[PDB]
Amino acid sequence: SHEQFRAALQLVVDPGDPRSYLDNFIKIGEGSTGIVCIATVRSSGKLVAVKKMDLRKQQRRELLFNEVVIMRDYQHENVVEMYNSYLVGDELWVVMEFLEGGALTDIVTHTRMNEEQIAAVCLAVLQALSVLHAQGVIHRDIKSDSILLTHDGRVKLSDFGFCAQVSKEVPRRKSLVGTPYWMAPELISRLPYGPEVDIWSLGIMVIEMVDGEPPYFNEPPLKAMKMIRDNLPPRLKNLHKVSPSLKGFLDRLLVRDPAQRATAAELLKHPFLAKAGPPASIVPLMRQNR
Ligand SMILES: CCn1c(=O)c(-c2ccc(Cl)cc2Cl)cc2cnc(Nc3ccc(N4CCNCC4)c(F)c3)nc21
Repeated sequence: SHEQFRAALQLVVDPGDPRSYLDNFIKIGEGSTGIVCIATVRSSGKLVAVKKMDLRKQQRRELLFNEVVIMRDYQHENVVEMYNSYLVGDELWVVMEFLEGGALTDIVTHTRMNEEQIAAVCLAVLQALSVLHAQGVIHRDIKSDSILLTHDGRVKLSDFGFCAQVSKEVPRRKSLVGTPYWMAPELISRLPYGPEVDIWSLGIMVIEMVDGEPPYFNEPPLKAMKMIRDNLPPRLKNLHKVSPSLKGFLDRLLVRDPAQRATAAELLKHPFLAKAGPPASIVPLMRQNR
């Protein structure tokens, strides 16, 4: 049953105990699939992040493979770097880069962002999504919560628990996964869907950065989901705070027809993204700076 998973892991993971070089573990967080900790590296004095998870008590064990097997070795400035993974008892530990700035979701709830800062975030996420989409990877869970910030103000994509690899021969997936408010129409349709569901989800994230919340966030998840499927492209509640430039950009992401919805490739050219400021424009927005 479970020790078949254990055995496959032992192919992948680096062997040996990461306690041979890691200590002063401290809990950051948790999102059901495991606990997450900060730990110090003895040899060098640096901090890392460590996701730990017991193999037996995982329920969508399938997904546990997807982060490790996909995320292992993708080189990208705007993606969260995995260092190693280890088998430690009946537990998988994954060691990652530690982003000091935390999630963007902390920022969008408390403050409102200007367009320079919005453009930067979008730029970073589109750079990363273009490559991931250039190698078959649909993230399938884009939202402010899965964006992390360095102290420099750099933006990196993470939280690949739900990602899926896709190819020339089977170019779509069926599986109903994601966060409701952020899921595309076709995904709730139970239709086959491609790497464009990232783009809709991104659009919903822009509405997060401008409004503070996504559409229908008052509703229950089941209500909101028919609403996104059935009804029109949702709209910015604060349309008046927003450029015609950004408004255009946004109208090319929230296309309900998937066919004519735009692409990381395409969107990387748009005039909206030339407003993007450097990493330093983002710093002030953080909790140490607020
Ligand atoms: C659970 C978050 N998390 C991960 O899950 C992972 C991760 C994801 C998938 C895998 Cl396979 C392994 C890991 Cl290791 C990496 C990670 C790296 N850096 C950070 N930085 C960080 C800094 C401060 C805060 N907060 C400030 C204010 N209030 C809430 C606490 C914060 F939420 C986050 N978080 C990561």
